Amino acid sequence: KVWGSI
Amino acid sequence: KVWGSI
Amino acid sequence: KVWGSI
Amino acid sequence: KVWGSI
Amino acid sequence: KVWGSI
Amino acid sequence: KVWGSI
Amino acid sequence: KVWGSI
Amino acid sequence: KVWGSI
Repeated sequence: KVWGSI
Repeated sequence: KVWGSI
Repeated sequence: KVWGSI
Repeated sequence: KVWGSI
Repeated sequence: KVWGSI
Repeated sequence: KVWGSI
Repeated sequence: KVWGSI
Repeated sequence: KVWGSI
């Protein structure tokens, strides 16, 4: 699982 | 920007 | 910026 | 598990 | 589950 | 901004 | 679980 | 800002 918010 | 892979 | 990998 | 917020 | 609000 | 992952 | 608020 | 991880 990988996620990002920028 | 948001994204995810699972 | 926030991100995580698990 | 790794994560970061900056 | 992942969530966010901006 | 608020975020979370579970 | 990880959470944050900015 | 507040953050946590459990």
